[PDB]
Amino acid sequence: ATPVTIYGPPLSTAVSRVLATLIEKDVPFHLIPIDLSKGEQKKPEYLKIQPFGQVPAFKDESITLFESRAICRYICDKYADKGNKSLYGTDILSKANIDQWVETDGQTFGPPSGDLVHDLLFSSVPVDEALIKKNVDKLAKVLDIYEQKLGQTRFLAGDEFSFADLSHLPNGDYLVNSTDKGYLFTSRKNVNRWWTEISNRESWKKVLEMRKNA
Amino acid sequence: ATPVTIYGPPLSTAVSRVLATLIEKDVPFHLIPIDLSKGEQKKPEYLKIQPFGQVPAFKDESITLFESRAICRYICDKYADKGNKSLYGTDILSKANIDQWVETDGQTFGPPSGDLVHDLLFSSVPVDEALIKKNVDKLAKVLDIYEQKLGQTRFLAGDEFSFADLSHLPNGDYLVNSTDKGYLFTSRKNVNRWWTEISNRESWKKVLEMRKNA
Ligand SMILES: N[C@@H](CCC(=O)N[C@@H](CS)C(=O)NCC(=O)O)C(=O)O
Ligand SMILES: N[C@@H](CCC(=O)N[C@@H](CS)C(=O)NCC(=O)O)C(=O)O
Repeated sequence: ATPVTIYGPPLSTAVSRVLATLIEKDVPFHLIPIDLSKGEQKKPEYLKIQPFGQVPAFKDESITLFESRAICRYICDKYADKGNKSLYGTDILSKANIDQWVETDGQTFGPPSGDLVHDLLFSSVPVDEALIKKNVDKLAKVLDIYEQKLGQTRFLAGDEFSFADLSHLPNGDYLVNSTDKGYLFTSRKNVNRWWTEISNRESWKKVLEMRKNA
Repeated sequence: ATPVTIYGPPLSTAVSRVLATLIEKDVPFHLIPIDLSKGEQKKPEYLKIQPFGQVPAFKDESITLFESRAICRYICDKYADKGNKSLYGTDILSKANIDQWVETDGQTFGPPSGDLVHDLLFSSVPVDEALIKKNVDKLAKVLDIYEQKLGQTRFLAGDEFSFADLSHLPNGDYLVNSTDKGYLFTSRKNVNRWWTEISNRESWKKVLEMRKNA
C-alpha cells in the first residue's frame, strides 16, 4: 500500500517513537516537515490535523491519527503480520503484558524523563537546578524499580524486545547521550545492559541516522 | 467463569476507571480493599503485584496486570463480545480512533486534572495557589480544544460513548462535584453537554455509589 505519512521532525521524541515503530514493523513512510522554530505546528493549517498543535501526526489511506503511542498501537495492529511480529505481542495475553509497561512509560517514566529532556535541551527559560534535581530524583526511583525488574527479565516485559522497551528510547537517548544525567541509566548495571541492547537495535540506529540527515 | 480480582479503594481515580470498565463490560469482579491513607499499597506483599506501590492491580486465572488503562484494554480485549461491545471499538480502525483520545487523557488531560484533584482533595499539605492556577490554566486550554471537538461529534471519538470518554470520568467527576473548579467543564457548552451525558451513565453512577458506601 502507499507509504504512510508522518508529520514532524525526527529530533522530536514523540516523532522518533513512531519512526522506530515503523521501521521495526517494515512500514514505508513519507516524512513531512513541521518547522517548530517557525511555530508551524501552532498555526491553523497544521491544527486541522493535530488539534493540540503538537507533532507527530499520522495519515494513511484510512485514517488520520495523533498521539505517538496510539499511532504505534495502530501500526502494530494493522501490520501485525509484518516485520517484527512480536513487537506488541501475538495474542491477547502477551499484548497486555507488554501494554502495562507501555503505560508505565506513559504515566511513570515519561513524565519525569520528558520534563528533564525538555528543561535541559529544549526550553527557553533558565535552567532551574532545583527542578532538574526534583525530576532526576523522581526518575532515579523509577529506574531503581527497573533495575530490579531487569534483574529478572532481559527486557521490561519479558525475554524479548517489545514496544514497552521501544517507547523508552526517545527520552532515554536524549538523557544518556545529550545530558550529564546519563549516569541514571549507565550506573545501574541491569538498566545499562538493557539500555545498550535496545539503543543498538537497527531500528533505533536508523532513527538516529535520520536525525543527521536533517 | 470466576470473577476477576481488583485491588484498591473506589475513591481512587485509577481504580474507578477500572470499575467503570468492568461494569460496562458486564464482567463480575471481586474488589480487594487497599487503604491509601494507611500505606497498605506499600506493604511488601502488595508490592509483589504492583511494583510502584500504586493502585489498582488486576488478577484473573491467566494474568496479573497493573496500570489502569492497560487493565482496561485487556478487559475490553478478553471480553470483547460481552456487555458494551463497542466500548473500545469493534475493529482495528475504530479501536485506534478511540485510542488516540485515550492517549489524550493519559498525556494531556490527565496530568493537570489529576494534579488538581490531588492537591485539592488528597494532599497532606496546604495547596499552592500559584500551582493550582498553573494547572487550571493548562486544563482550560485542553477543554477549549475539547469544546471545539465536541461541537463536531457527540463524544470525543465520534457518535458513541467509548473508553476515551470513560477515562475522563474519574478526574472530571472530582473536579466538577468536589472542588470549586467545576466551571472549567460547566462554562463550556459542548463540554458541559458531554460531561452531562457521560457522568449520568449507570456504570458511572454505580461506581460513585460503591464509593459512597465503601
Ligand atoms: N503526547 C504527545 C506529545 C507530543 C508533543 O508534545 N510533541 C512535541 C515535540 S516532542 C511538540 O509538538 N512540540 C511543539 C509544541 O508543543 O508546540 C505524543 O506522544 O504524540
Ligand atoms: N498510572 C497509574 C496511576 C496509579 C496511581 O497513581 N494510583 C493512585 C490512586 S489514584 C495510588 O495508588 N496512590 C497511592 C500511592 O501512589 O502511594 C494507573 O493508572 O493505574
